[PDB]
Amino acid sequence: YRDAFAALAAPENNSNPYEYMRWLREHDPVHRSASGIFLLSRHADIYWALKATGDTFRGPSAGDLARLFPRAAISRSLNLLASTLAMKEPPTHTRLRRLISRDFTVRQIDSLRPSIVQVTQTRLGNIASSLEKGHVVNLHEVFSVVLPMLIFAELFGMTQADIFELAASIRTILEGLNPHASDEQLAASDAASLEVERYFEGLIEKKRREPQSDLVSVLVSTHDDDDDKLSDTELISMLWGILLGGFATTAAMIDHAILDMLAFPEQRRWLEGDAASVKAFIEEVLRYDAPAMFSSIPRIAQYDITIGDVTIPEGADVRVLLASGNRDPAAFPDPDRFDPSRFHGTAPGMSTYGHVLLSFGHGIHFCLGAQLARVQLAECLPVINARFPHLVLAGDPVREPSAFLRTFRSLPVRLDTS
Ligand code: HEM
Ligand SMILES: C=C1C[C@@]23CC[C@H]4[C@@](C)(CCC[C@@]4(C)C(=O)O)[C@@H]2CC[C@@H]1C3
Repeated sequence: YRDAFAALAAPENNSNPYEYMRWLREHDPVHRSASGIFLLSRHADIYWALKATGDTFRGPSAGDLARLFPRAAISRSLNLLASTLAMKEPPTHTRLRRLISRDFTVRQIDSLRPSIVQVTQTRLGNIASSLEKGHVVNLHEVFSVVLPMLIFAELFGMTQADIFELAASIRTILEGLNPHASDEQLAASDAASLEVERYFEGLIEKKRREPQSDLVSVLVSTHDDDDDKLSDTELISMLWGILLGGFATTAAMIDHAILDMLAFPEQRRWLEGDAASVKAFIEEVLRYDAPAMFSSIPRIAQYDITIGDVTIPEGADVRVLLASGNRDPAAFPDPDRFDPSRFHGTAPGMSTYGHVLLSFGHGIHFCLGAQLARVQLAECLPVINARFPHLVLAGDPVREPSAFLRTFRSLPVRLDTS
């Protein structure tokens, strides 16, 4: 193909991109795309680049943005991205993360468990009704996206109406946030972000009118109290960005977890065990299918960086192929074997041999929602396993095409009565 970004976006590799990634890792581990964007596919390089973000790598400066992203000036989505905390280093990053971190702590995620349980039981009850009638159910549409959408809305300060009203817009924006995005895709993303901006403009007034115990209300109060703690552009970027991160990747992990259950029935037993056993299954789900193969966030080299025979020049945009690092045999031996024991009894995300899964990133931009995602999976997956021992696929799952995300359009299932 033209470059690795073209290969990953190609239909031929949409079903199982990991053979291409194995090819890339083995033949061009420090890949230089046609546009000059680099892509690291080895776990060791990826881990280094993530951990070294702060000095060796930084988010784009104003100069970098104009140089590397000449459209950013006429792209609503790129300009919104430029002011998210994922593009920043301390002290700016510290200030912005400090404003949102409380809502995502272990303690605050615990407070969401009653809602997670109630949504899980409510939706699975309706789903069990249809399945028992012999119906085919699109589990992605009626559960996988529904649970994280509703839980995120409660945390964030959105009504259930708003989040369903924007799911379509959110997914079109997401697809525009990658180098290979077509002019058509980026235009639609820009239009959808103005819509999202329109919604938040209204939501902002509502939460200024009636503050409540949600994230949007605290950001607005922090901004309204003092926009040098959170500027106008930082506020809208934060609202936009957290919405983009708030459920799509979590739903993808629920989808992939269900497929793992069906594909590896001998490993479903892990979901019947104690908390540590359930968590271990979910960590292996996260290693096996990172929902973002690489991250939309650019990392700009602050030095000329020589890696083996390849030199990344100062100022170059470097991306990290998280999904390839997760299946890099140097970090995870026999990497295509699905085995929850890799993460059983260890620190979250850490293998028994001391190698981290990369699906949540690492370093200063380590995923803020990691506990939120893990806990939703930990609550719902054992209930799904116990309720449908005879779940089977009813046709092939339909993936949503994308250059970098691993989401689904459908996960059709039925009950096997035999
Ligand atoms: C399975 C689910 C999820 C996955 C796989 C995932 C993935 C990631 C990745 C790879 C990064 C690092 C990006 C980079 O360093 O270039 C990240 C950061 C982040 N994620 Fe998650 N995410 C998930 C769920 C969530 C949720 C539910 C939220 C809710 C708000 C969220 C919010 C964020 C934020 C705000 C950051 C930026 C943190 C910072 O820059 O300090 N994510 N995520
Ligand atoms: C506030 C924010 C939430 C954030 C988390 C990470 C997430 C994005 C970048 C959207 C695309 C997928 C993913 C996983 C990525 O890193 O590619 C999202 C939007 C902007 C920033 C970073």
